[PDB]
Amino acid sequence: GHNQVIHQYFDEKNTSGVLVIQTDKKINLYGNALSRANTEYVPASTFKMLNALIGLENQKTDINEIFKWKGEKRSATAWEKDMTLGEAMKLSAVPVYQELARRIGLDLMQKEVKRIGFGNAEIGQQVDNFWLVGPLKVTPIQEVEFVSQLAHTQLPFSEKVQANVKNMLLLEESNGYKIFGKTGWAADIKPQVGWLTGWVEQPDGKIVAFALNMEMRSEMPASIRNELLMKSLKQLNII
Ligand SMILES: *C(=O)[C@H]([C@@H](C)O)[C@H]1C[C@@H](SCC/N=C/N)C(C(=O)O)=N1
Repeated sequence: GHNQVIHQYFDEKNTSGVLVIQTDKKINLYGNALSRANTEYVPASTFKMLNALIGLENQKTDINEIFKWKGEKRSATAWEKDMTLGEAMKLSAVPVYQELARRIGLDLMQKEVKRIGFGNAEIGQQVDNFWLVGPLKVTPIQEVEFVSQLAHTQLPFSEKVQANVKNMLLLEESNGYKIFGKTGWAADIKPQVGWLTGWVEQPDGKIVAFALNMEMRSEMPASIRNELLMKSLKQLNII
């Protein structure tokens, strides 16, 4: 696991990005734009995690509620179905989480966000878009620390709420490993920012968190972040 082979994976996708890795409060940067690790970006679909936690803890919803699709045209055609808060996490279904956000309410949402101390902790005034176009911005280091506390069940929420949000985030379960995470893509700011923040539950239960953050372009496949990460964690010998 050399910090150079990982520069070339990023050199080669013609992007600019950083991979933050945390292993029990020790943090390392990999990639080819390590200055991104201290830069504030909008969270995007990654804030869904803190939204779910805030919504469940405050009983504005539950893991069994079905969100009804009331007919309107949506940005992706898989989002056009009734679905649970968990299935909306998998699909990054923004309408579901905007409905949750409006139940929470601006006052409650600002209070929770400030208490947790997520990013700049600014949510401004539109309770249903602040993670997508600001004013909320967070750095990739701050992200990997949040997602680290969530894997270790050390966030300021009930034990059962964190477990619930954790179970919404499984991505690949091969070789006795488990990779949890949540993708993101702010395709509406210049330049576009792509996220991938999660952790690896190694077979012995040791927990290694990651926040991949890269500038995006409209032609890249969704699975470019998956591809970059899965092959980076292979290099550092985490899988
Ligand atoms: C979440 O962050 C995305 C956004 C609508 O909030 C949703 C949708 C895709 S992004 C597709 C747009 N650009 C594609 N070239 C997505 C994701 O997988 O990141 N989540």
